[PDB]
Amino acid sequence: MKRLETLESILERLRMSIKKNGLKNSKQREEVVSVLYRSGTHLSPEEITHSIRQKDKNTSISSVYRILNFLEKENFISVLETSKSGRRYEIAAKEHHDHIICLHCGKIIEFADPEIENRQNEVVKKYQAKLISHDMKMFVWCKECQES
Amino acid sequence: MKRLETLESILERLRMSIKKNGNSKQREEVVSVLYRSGTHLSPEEITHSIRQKDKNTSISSVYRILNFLEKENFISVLETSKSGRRYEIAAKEHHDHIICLHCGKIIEFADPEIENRQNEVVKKYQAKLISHDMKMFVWCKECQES
Amino acid sequence: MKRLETLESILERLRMSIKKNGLKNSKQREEVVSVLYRSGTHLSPEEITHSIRQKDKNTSISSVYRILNFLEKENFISVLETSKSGRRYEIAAKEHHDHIICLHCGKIIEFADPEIENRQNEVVKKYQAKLISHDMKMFVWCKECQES
Amino acid sequence: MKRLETLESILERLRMSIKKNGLKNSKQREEVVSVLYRSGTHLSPEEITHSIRQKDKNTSISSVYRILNFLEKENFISVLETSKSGRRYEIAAKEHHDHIICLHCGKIIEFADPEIENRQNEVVKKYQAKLISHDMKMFVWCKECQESES
Ligand SMILES: [Zn+2]
Ligand SMILES: [Zn+2]
Ligand SMILES: [Zn+2]
Ligand SMILES: [Zn+2]
Ligand SMILES: [Zn+2]
Ligand SMILES: [Zn+2]
Ligand SMILES: [Zn+2]
Ligand SMILES: [Zn+2]
Ligand SMILES: [Zn+2]
Ligand SMILES: [Zn+2]
Ligand SMILES: [Zn+2]
Ligand SMILES: [Zn+2]
Repeated sequence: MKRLETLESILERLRMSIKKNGLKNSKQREEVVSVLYRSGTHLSPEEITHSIRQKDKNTSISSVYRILNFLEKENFISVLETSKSGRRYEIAAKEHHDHIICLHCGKIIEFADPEIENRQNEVVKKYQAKLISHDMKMFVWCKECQES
Repeated sequence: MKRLETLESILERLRMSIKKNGNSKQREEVVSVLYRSGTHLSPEEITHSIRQKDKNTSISSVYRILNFLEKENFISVLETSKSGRRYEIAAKEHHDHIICLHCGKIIEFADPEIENRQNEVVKKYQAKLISHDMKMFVWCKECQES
Repeated sequence: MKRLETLESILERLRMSIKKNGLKNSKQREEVVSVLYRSGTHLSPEEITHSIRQKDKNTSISSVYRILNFLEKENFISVLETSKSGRRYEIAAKEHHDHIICLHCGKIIEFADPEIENRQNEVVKKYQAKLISHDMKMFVWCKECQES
Repeated sequence: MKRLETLESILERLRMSIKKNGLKNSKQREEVVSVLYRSGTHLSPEEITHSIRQKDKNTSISSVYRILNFLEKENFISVLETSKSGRRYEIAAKEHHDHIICLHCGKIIEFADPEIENRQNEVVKKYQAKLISHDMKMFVWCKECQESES
């Protein structure tokens, strides 16, 4: 895996933010962040709650949302909207990429296409604008869901 | 002021839907407001327009309408942190959006080469492209000028 | 009072956001927004909680923290750091102002001095930078804590 | 690199503060101070760790945070916090200044404007209050980020 920051560094920043805000449940906040860091992959709140529940039965999805919102707000993690509410999360410390999203099964495929990246800048420059960031997702039926 | 469809045709279809699903007038007015508009409108502005003819209309009733219309594909939503939620008539040719991070200005575009390349890219995964959503966030020409 | 947005509009946006975040449907959460909106001061969570407990006597200050943290992330309210630990909150839909904060009593005085606002721009111009926003706090001993 | 005090003087005050607090001298803690003293910018804990690891590779960032927390609470260093730049640190032995921060590239520009400083005094005088301290940050698009690439 390629990450833009170390987990240790992320944890120290998290711990500082936690102390700063006087937040409780340091243990689970750290767990959620570590699960995403190690996965690289895009997980649903349900899959995250499932993941950390294995260690502590006290875990509720409501608590996880408070965690994911905290983590999202502090830019520790990134959120992907897959539906009207369907959402998935990944560690924020990854190289830029866009998303192919299978409507059927939910599979996420990362991509970064040089031609699209370049053309986007070209379009914007036609307006003498400066490209800061972009949000681009393609919704598909994946090859496996088509064979199904 | 182009559309893929006349307002009357859209309203025909609308009057169909409000029966299949179970204030047909106010729905039609909201659609009409958006159809006549050349911009993407917030719930607040839509409400304001409606209030001109129907004073004391609550924004909450407009939201309920917008949610139904969006659900049934009569209108589409553009949502960013900077600009909030804005709506437009669905009966327009496909386009994507540029949004200024500073002033919130929205610029519409549709680049044949980008659309083509998106199709080439998905073929690499032997997936079938159903739809996409593309937003570019920028500093616009006017915001950059001293 | 002067508000840049109606309470009903804010509440509709909140409800939209509740759904999108896939969160609970909360009266107390709308209650907190309402208290801050209607108030002409900057409130502590203790003050907000005292307001909330008029109806729900069992209300914990922890539930209030949880609400505040969500509203601030969604930009419905603004947080002012009065101390390393001290937090105060206000509705986001108010015209720009900066803060005078008494170190001894905690009194908050809003101000917007046209000269200060202009000088800030003049300063950034010296560096050929464009001013986007600013955060200015002045900590003082108010006239009443002085005389007393 | 205008400093209010020699590095050596600061490190001796540090030694005295360490003994007073019942702590143990460490070269690493002195190295954090020295890195910051030597720096012409504002450094993140990560960057400080990078520098320290040039001499001791197996240094942990948790140890640097602990050091930073002590140094800052005892006023050997100052911290600047923004969402955009996160927490960044500098040696405390510098003339008073406020901060400009670029929202795009995170660059920090220091400034000290006598007229602004005087105007703040005038303003609090309007309320018959006594100014004690202030925190002033301006967020900008800096000159370099505004440059067109076309
Ligand atoms: Zn991209
Ligand atoms: Zn699939
Ligand atoms: Zn991703
Ligand atoms: Zn497109
Ligand atoms: Zn603009
Ligand atoms: Zn549009
Ligand atoms: Zn101001
Ligand atoms: Zn006072
Ligand atoms: Zn205020
Ligand atoms: Zn100053
Ligand atoms: Zn910059
Ligand atoms: Zn500084």
